[PDB]
Amino acid sequence: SEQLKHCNGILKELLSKKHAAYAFPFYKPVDASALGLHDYHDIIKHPMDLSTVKRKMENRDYRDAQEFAADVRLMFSNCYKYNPPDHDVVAMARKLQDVFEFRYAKMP
Ligand SMILES: COC(=O)C[C@@H]1N=C(c2cccc3[nH]ccc23)c2cc(OC)ccc2-n2c(C)nnc21
Repeated sequence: SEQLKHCNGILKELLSKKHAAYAFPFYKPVDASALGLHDYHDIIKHPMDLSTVKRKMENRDYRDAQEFAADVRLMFSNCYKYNPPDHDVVAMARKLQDVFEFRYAKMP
C-alpha cells in the first residue's frame, strides 16, 4: 500500500549511512550473551530490531502502517526499559527515534 511504501522508505532511511553513527545498535537483535547482558531476556519480553522489521516488511507481514510503527517503537522502548536514561545507547535511541517520528508524521 501507499502507506506501507512510506514505511519502507523510512526503514531504508533508518538503515542508511546517513544515520549509522547512532543507528548501529539497532541493526541486529541484541546478542545478550555476547554483550554479557544475562538479565536482558528477563527484562525484555519482546525483542525487536531493524533487521527483524526489514524481514517482516519483505515478507509482507505488516498489514498497515500502524503495525510497522508499533514494532519500531517497541525497539526503542526496549532500549529505554533496559538501560539507565543517561546511557550512551539511550542517547542514540532518542536521536534515531526523532528521525523516525518526524518522518512517520509525514504519512500520506
Ligand atoms: C553492554 O551493553 C549494554 O549495556 C546495553 C546495550 N548497549 C549497546 C551500546 C550501544 C552504543 C554504545 C554503547 N556503549 C555501551 C554499550 C553501548 C548496544 C550495542 C550494540 O552493538 C552491536 C547492540 C545493542 C546495544 N544495545 C541496545 C540496542 N540496547 N541496549 C544495548
